[PDB]
Amino acid sequence: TTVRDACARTLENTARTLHLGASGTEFVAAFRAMTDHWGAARPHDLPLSDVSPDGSPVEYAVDLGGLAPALQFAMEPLTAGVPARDPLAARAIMPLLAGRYGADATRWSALADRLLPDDAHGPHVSMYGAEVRAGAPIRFKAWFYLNVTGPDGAFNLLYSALERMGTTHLWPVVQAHVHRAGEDVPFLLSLDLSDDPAARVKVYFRHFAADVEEVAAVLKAYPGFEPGEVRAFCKVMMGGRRRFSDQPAVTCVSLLDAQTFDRTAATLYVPLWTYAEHDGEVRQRVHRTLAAWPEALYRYDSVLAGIAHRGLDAGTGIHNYISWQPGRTRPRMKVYLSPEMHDVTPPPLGVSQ
Ligand SMILES: N[C@@H](Cc1c[nH]c2ccccc12)C(=O)O
Repeated sequence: TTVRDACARTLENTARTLHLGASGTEFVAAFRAMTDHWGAARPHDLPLSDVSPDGSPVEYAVDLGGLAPALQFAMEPLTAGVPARDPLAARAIMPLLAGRYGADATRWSALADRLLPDDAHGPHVSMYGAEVRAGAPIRFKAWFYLNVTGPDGAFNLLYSALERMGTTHLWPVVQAHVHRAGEDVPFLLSLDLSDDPAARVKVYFRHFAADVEEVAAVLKAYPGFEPGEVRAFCKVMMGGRRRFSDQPAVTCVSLLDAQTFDRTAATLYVPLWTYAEHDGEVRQRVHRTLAAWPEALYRYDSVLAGIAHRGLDAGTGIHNYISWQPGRTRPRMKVYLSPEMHDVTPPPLGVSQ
């Protein structure tokens, strides 16, 4: 079975489980269009991907709280038998989306010569993805790697991206997000490939060797990130650990000209495959953190069952991340899951890194 056919089946089943209706059908078609370029590749025919830590080139993400269900995937453009840092596939997928779906390429085009270079220093140069909510149009996204000119270039490359978008006046937002210089580091730049006012430019940061208190101190700048609640969530999802000792915590911030009190300015991502014995333990932690919301846990259990393909206690690697954002009355959480086309229990930073 090709990678594209196997993941399309899982994605369609997940959409059906979520009752996405016709929106789900269109979403599967978009996934197939974006992964056509993988060709006839089976899993071993593609280079190891950064998308999931086991090297799988797809990640599924499910909103757990939303009244209307909302499904997302991320993937890596890859050429069968070519190293992942080769930029051909990433350069081809933007015009594909622009032409087939009207996706906005104007920010992408302002950046692509710098962020998708011929000879990238890092092993990966892009991810792309899509998100759909029932009854609403699909929204596409691109992620660029801020290490493509070398790890020590991440801030300079980000700043140069703001130069090209005319948004250097937003640098103070980046600067303020860094609390521990050298350990709070930007590593991805994401573009919503839409031309409307809701479209966001987001910077993702790693927080290396961070205590839960330091992660909460980063996030308290943003509306609704009460530090006590952030610390408690991290601790539950870490099984009581207080420090991100190997795999870094991740945050992202939207770069905006003003505060936004819909509480969409920032997100917390807790990595799940290095701080537990196996995915059964992770599932128990999810049941603990979402105890107050049985509808969310029923949705989570159902989606996990459609994506896992072995006993949860065999190792880690099915759960990649859980994300957390404050809401009006309750937190907004999503789970990020791997199809595990390769080996159980990936190492910190993933097999490709
Ligand atoms: N797997 C990569 C990229 C990635 C995929 N999904 C993510 C969600 C959040 C942060 C990063 C990612 C990483 O952990 O860095």
